[PDB]
Amino acid sequence: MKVFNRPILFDIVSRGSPDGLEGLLSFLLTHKKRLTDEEFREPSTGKTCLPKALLNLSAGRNDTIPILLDIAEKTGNMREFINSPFRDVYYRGQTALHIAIERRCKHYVELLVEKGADVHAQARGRFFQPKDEGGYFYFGELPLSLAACTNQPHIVHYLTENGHKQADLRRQDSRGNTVLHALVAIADNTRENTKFVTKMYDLLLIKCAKLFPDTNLEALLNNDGLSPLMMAAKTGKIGIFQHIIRREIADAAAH
Ligand SMILES: O=P(O)(O)O[C@@H]1[C@H](O)[C@H](O)[C@@H](OP(=O)(O)O)[C@H](OP(=O)(O)O)[C@H]1O
Repeated sequence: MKVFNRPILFDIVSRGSPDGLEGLLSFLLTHKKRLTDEEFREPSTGKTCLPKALLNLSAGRNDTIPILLDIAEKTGNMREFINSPFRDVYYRGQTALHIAIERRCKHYVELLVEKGADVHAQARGRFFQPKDEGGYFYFGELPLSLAACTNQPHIVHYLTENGHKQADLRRQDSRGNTVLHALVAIADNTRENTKFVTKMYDLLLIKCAKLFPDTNLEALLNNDGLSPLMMAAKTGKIGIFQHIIRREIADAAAH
């Protein structure tokens, strides 16, 4: 019947036309193909049509997204489809969830986590000099650390509190950095930055203590052997450094 290939699929998805996907499920089942197959991924990056959809929004929406996820499910492919990684010059291991978070799409984030997105997928930075030139924007690799570092408390709440699959607040990336180290990494000592970073830091610190009363999140060490406080001191992050100190002092005064 209707025939689908990569340029056709990507045309439909980049325009955001749900009607264009009529016939695709039947096509995939009849020809024994999957949306993760090489023929339906961008050769240069590894993107399936899912990242393509998320990068092509109209008023924040692309109605092919729910349809593609359903098609992936019905072809026994849902997990692989959702979590299929891609790369560019800056990161490898990027997933659809990273895109949905970076584009601030709360609804798509929920949809993807509900249908089995890897809440701990790591977008690892790429470098081209012999010592990491830091050409990429570092946010701690993980979806939770991305949400935190981009000032999205609702997504932070969702990712840690949802009933399907929760991001672990204690998680560490490839540098050994927890979300707290990541917040320190992105701190730049400007007023609005210092304001959201300290608020996010405390929200996560308190939430960790509540869930794991035995556990002090700001005690966990990165691979340099540094706590967030000490990383902050070493890297000149004055505003967050000072806030952690006053908070530590206030916390002892409480008891
Ligand atoms: O400074 P705060 O207190 O952290 O407030 C956040 C700020 O307004 C963000 O710009 C916003 O993201 P949007 O631009 O997408 O609205 C976020 O919404 P969120 O919590 O729903 O992620 C707010 O929480």
